Amino acid sequence: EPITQAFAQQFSREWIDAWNAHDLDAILSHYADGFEMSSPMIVQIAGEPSGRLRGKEQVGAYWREALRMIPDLHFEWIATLAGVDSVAIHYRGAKGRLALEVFHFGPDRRVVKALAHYAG
Amino acid sequence: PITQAFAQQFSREWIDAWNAHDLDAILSHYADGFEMSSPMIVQIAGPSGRLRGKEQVGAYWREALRMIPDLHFEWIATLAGVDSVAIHYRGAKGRLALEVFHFGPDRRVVKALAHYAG
Repeated sequence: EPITQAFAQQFSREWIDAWNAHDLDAILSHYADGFEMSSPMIVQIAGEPSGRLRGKEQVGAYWREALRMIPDLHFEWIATLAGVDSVAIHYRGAKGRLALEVFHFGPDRRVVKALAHYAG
Repeated sequence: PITQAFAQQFSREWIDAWNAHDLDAILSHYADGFEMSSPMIVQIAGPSGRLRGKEQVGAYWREALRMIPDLHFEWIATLAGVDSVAIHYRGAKGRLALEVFHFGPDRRVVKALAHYAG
């Protein structure tokens, strides 16, 4: 059974809402221990040429600071598309960038790997 | 990392190749031995949803073009990640789609993952 649309939509609505609520515990609840995070923002900010960070402590530290610095952070959900073991959430970012985040899920239905993409 | 200039040009190329119904051109963007996943493959081929290589994957896309001879992809957006590009488009029958492309050292696709709206 590939990722169901039931799941993809409900995941998307909770993930968007968790970010919009600036509720880091809620956000992190969707992720597996040791999840991998890839983002152009990691290259730039974290100073990691690979653009990768791993785990809730390490990735959470950045997100915690994002919420602190961007106190009225808000994402607009545009679309969700389902793949085999992944969901892609297309949304408009906190500063108007267009975003497309791919989430790969593990056995427990939590995100084991996420990759961010942007334009604009 | 991938640049925005690269991503947008790649996307123009990929959408155009599909809209020209040009299997050779489509495949020219991919590395030999590339991997591709799609929830369509799960259904047809039967869990990973994966095919590999230009022989195997080309067969499938050859069949797609034969089944939908007036296939047209309406481009919606292209986004850049660290080693990947995401192309969002309206595909066959107006279904929204997304293809994620991971690139190798010669700027060709080594891994691609299809996603569809429902």
